[PDB]
Amino acid sequence: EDPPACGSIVPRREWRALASECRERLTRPVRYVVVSHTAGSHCDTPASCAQQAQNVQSYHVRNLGWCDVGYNFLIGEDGLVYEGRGWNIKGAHAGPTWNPISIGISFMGNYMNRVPPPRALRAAQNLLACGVALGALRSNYEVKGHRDVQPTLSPGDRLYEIIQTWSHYRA
Amino acid sequence: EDPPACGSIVPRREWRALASECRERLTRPVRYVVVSHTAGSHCDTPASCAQQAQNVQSYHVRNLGWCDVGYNFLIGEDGLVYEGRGWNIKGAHAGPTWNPISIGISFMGNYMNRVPPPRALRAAQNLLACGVALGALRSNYEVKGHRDVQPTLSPGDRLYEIIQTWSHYRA
Amino acid sequence: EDPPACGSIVPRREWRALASECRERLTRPVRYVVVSHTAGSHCDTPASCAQQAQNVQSYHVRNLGWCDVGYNFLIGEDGLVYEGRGWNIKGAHAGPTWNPISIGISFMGNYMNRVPPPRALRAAQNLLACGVALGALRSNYEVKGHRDVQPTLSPGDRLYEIIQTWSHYRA
Amino acid sequence: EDPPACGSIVPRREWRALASECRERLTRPVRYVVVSHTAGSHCDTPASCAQQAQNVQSYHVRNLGWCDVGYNFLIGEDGLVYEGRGWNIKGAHAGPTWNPISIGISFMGNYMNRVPPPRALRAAQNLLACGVALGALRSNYEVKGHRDVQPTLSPGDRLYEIIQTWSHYRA
Ligand SMILES: CCCCCCCCCCCCCCCCCC(=O)O
Repeated sequence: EDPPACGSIVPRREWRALASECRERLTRPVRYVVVSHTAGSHCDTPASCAQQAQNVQSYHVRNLGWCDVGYNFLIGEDGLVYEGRGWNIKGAHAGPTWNPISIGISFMGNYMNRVPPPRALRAAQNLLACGVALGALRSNYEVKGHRDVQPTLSPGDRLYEIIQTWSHYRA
Repeated sequence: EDPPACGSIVPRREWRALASECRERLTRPVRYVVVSHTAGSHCDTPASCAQQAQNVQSYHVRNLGWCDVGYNFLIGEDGLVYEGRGWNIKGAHAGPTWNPISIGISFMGNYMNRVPPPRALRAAQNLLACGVALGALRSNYEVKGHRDVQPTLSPGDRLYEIIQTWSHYRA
Repeated sequence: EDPPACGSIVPRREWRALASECRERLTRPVRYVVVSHTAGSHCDTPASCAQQAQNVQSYHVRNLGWCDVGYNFLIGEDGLVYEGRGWNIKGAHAGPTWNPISIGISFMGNYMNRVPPPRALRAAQNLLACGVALGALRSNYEVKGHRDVQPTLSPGDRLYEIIQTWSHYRA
Repeated sequence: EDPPACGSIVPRREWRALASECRERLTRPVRYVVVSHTAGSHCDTPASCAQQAQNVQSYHVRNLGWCDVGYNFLIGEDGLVYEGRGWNIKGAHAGPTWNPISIGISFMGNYMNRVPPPRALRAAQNLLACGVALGALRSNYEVKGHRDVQPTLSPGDRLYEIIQTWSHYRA
């Protein structure tokens, strides 16, 4: 409840995910959200994004031998969320301490030198309130930048700068 | 016991490192070597590299609350090697899979667009040879890029292209 | 040209096993390994363990109606691995979710209040390393207690405790 | 991912070996393997074959004044490999020509009028492949029977005929 919805996420089958092999569960309501980037190419259409989400997965599963793409959800510059490991499965995105207690969402692109467009930002915002509404995320969830829990440049200077201002951001 | 056997590393205390509190050990002889870059700025004097080593440790220890700098050794463009957690102590540089069974060496800089100078490449090779000589690494140890084991651009394209040519490189 | 190498196993006919009727194949390479005990009488002679294997197979096939012994491999305290369904055929040891995606090995005996002697531990670990060598296991494979994937005391408190220390264990 | 040793060798300490005193290093990769019998009592349980290694070692050490058991490894009718001098400590099993250029393995019992069990033979073949894998034995290695290289009836007639069928055997 409320039955109304969450909605507007591209399902795995629809971007043609390879089947996941992951079996580890997050405990809902999940306290933490970690915001990463692909550091990769971005994509501004559902056709390229679905392909991009695909490439990201191919890296993690094929090259790295992982169970599935590492993130719970991915965000496109086309303004749409891509189902990754989803609300219920532990991602592989922020280390053995943050993985079991957070949702990892990754913007598809390199935001060291670019700001992700407004619609990508809206998509992430709506995805998170989506999560609250479902009970997947605590009403007072905390948003962390990837670099805050792991040594890395992601989510990129520009993007890290933007999230730092979000309501649910925590030092 | 007679002096003839490798060495010349800038010791922790010399670069002024904070006391490590990491207790977790590796098992010699170690099979795997993971090459990373700091992804931040670079330095080309013992002056600046000692300082920079300090910065990287500060971030991992002060910001991330880690027991020590995540790397086992750092490589400066001054051509010197900076003692991180060293041969014996499990670091935090490539995930719960690679960390207990590798030695993480990080070049201080960003090699997406730039190559480390010869003296930096020699410092790192020579270090490895020294690790073999000591029985800290296997005689047939394997080198991998960060990006071969974790999803990241590290250790930067240019540097990645070089480690790939190494005698001990195995993707 | 044979398949190399790897490890030593007591064949089906050597422990006088009934012919298997199982046909459903596992998809190589397998990501998971599940460790159980049989909660059966234990054994410490080659002869006494071949006998126990027959008893366990006998229970599975005659009373449970399975196509063969449920386990892929069994372990005796005699230090020997007994071949069950083997690397290629799906076992019945861990519920319909895990059976299609795992290798189940089972230590013959009850491990609530006993330890398996070091030789059984060695065989089990070598069996696994050799599953990897063959490409029947993945290199980044993961071992799980039976109790981690089903509500059961299996593989016994003592032995569960033991297998938590393994390189490859993921809860 | 993962330690430690192939061929599931019973370590010297587990059979209660008196401490070794040998020091002559063997020059791996070793070209020859030499197969013998002990001409001693045989044994069929890991307990009786511990005792028997012990009995052989004691003869060599206490009686013959040797630094350690003559054999690099011993093979039991229990089906296990008993560590003697190992891969790098040059053995005393085949005399001044063969000791420095072969690895010597001995089956525990007399094999003039009987054969060792299939598991005993499996364990040796395993052991050998575990040797090549370690770069202890060279890939293209030759196997000789004790008699091919020394005036003795060892390894026993029945055991001799079997090893002549080994892919790697050379008269
Ligand atoms: C292929 C997976 C490697 C796992 C090695 C564990 C089992 C021991 C070896 C059996 C197959 C690979 C041989 C190399 C093992 C060397 C380990 C060591 O020296 O400590």
